Amino acid sequence: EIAQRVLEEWEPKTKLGRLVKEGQITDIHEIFRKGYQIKEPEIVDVLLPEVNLRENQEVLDIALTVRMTDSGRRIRFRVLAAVGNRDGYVGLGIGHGREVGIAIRKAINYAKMNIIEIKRGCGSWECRCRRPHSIPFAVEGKEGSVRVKLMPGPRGLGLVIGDVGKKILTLAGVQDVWSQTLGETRTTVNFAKAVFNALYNTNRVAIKPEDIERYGIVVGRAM
RNA sequence: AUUCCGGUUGAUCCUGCCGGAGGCCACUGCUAUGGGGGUCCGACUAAGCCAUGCGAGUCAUGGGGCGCGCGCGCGCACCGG
Ligand SMILES: [Zn+2]
Repeated sequence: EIAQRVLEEWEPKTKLGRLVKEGQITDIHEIFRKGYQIKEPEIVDVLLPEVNLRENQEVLDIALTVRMTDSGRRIRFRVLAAVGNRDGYVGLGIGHGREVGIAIRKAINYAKMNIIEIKRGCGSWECRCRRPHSIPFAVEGKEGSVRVKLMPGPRGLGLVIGDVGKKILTLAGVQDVWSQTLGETRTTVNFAKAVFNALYNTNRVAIKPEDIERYGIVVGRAM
């Protein structure tokens, strides 16, 4: 139903969209580690239909801003939103507008266009299971003055981190994690971006084939 | 739970302090059915002052006497340990 609807009620404008429509690309993982550019949210609407449910479209922050003139004040609205599948895919976006609906739509579209793969595992001294319920090793991220460090934890220990990190990690599919932070966390944008970059940095660590089995590393979706 | 949130601008990012949110101890406001267990109750200021009653005796198998009942048995003080 939705598959054919979204696939035949849309005409692409890029070669990636053309490939995805004609059917040379079928799985979400074939678009990432080649240096492609993504300019169409329909690509992700097709290769990942889970990012269209309202259960997976958390809005993270709304802010009001001002521009002064010789007449008066012109108001603007900034919206920070996140989208994701709960099995290894997450994206973050910002949108500016004069009304909240415009802002939210633009933010969700930018979030769709900015999506990343992450790795998952156990990693902890205290669980040593091979189930991908957490991250496999400790990682660091930064944006602005905010410095985030994520550490793996055991099962049943749920997301010891602020609310924005809770939401982003829940949408990425992580269930248990410890955290340490520095800087001004009361900036939602930079806190969220630092968590996002910490998650992205799971792919910048060099591993050996043994570690994969030792930690139950999963790239993207599982089973 | 190896956690955060509010506050300096016409709007923003920092630094930096104040506050909120948790636990334990003492005093106190309002209110109060039951049982069990425990190493709780004039310590913080005056180690300031005290009426009254009690908190250290015991030995007759160490000694002499005195009283009470049929040499013997009970009771009292003293010497002595
Ligand atoms: Zn585990």
